[PDB]
Amino acid sequence: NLAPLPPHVPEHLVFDFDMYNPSNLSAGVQEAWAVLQESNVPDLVWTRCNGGHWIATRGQLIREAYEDYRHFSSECPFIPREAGEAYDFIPTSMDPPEQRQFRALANQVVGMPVVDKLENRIQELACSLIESLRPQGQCNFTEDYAEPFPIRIFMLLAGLPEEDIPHLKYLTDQMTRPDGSMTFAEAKEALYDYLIPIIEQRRQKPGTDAISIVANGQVNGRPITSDEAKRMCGLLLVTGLDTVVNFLSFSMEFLAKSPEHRQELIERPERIPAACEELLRRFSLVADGRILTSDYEFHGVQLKKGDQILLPQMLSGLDERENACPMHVDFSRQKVSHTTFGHGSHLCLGQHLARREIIVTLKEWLTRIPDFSIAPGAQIQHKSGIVSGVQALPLVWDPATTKAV
Ligand code: HEM
Ligand SMILES: CC1(C)[C@@H]2CC[C@@]1(C)C(=O)C2
Ligand SMILES: [K+]
Repeated sequence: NLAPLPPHVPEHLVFDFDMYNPSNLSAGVQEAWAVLQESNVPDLVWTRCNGGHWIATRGQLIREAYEDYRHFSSECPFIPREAGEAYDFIPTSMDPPEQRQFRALANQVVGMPVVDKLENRIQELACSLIESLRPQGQCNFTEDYAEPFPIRIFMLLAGLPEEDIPHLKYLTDQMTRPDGSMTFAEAKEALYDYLIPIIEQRRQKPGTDAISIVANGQVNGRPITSDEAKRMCGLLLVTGLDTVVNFLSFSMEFLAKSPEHRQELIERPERIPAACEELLRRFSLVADGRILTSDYEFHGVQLKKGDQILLPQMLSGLDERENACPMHVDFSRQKVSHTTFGHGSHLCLGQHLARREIIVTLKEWLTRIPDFSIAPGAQIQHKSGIVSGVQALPLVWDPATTKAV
């Protein structure tokens, strides 16, 4: 329902948007959120949904807030408030200066140097997965590629058994798009229940995997603690199992519906990197936020200490103030403005791995299956939350138009 309106919030700024079930979801999740950018909606609004919280609707305010960590703290980054309070992953739940020291360590397992260590396996997996599907002329993209590709790469990197994916994927989804069976706190507890023993084992008998590296790592010259390691590894699981997985489906859904855009990349493959960037803007999918550390007047609005504010990374690039004709996909768009990977000191550290997985997927897919479409009569459904996604994506194609490599 709707939580009572705090006395410091003026009635004209109330817009009851539900980030976990937006009213215009049928038109597409990005379109659902874009309602916040209509001519009749203020730059900053208050929603009584999910306990009550502010929402910045424009790239300008979103960027500004992510830059000002003194006023907008990451200590409580998720909505509902109970989820934000329970959230303690590292380095995301910390503000500078303390946060910085952990970014260096994290970068050792998800940064550019880790992309080169797995460059070959990434290539091989994408090709093998796609070739296996090619002759079928059909597939359920979400489960047949979107999930297995990024997830298997992560599990390999982290040295975890593939048979554990179903369980880990369930827990992760409860922290971003809960089905109601588990509170964030419960999902977090379960994730740690899984990680604690593995961290202890890899600290006594270190390995070359991501978990061993973090567990036996150093932060600004001193040994990382078991607790810190646990909180960092938790974030790695979540980013490994619920980020690229969702973005790939949005991208393929669009490509299946746009023969002209597929054609463009087939005739001009060198434009794939640029197309990846434009797709990251058009189909941005993350939305978390911060908590006010004190009373603060922001753009004429009085924010009270403790107030939660959602700063949708998704909205910056969809904002027409940032990009003309924002809902249109233009691979030749001049300045692709967006905050899909975040903004401020918490800028995504795994963006190099993400882009590689995306670019490799587009290249190797169009190479083998250049002509495909959404299954006849199929109605694609999306889902909204901290990270948005696609429920299912049935694709079809004529095997005769495919090429085996
Ligand atoms: C398209 C895929 C991805 C998107 C859209 C994405 C987006 C983001 C965003 C929005 C943030 C900042 C959140 C905040 O400020 O509270 C972030 C942080 C982070 N991401 Fe990504 N991410 C993606 C993939 C990944 C992957 C694959 C990894 C790991 C290999 C990863 C690792 C991280 C880490 C470690 C942080 C936390 C950095 C910090 O808090 O200092 N991300 N990501
Ligand atoms: C908001 C995010 C996308 C960012 C990385 C995974 C995520 C869900 C977090 O908890 C941090
Ligand atoms: K917290």
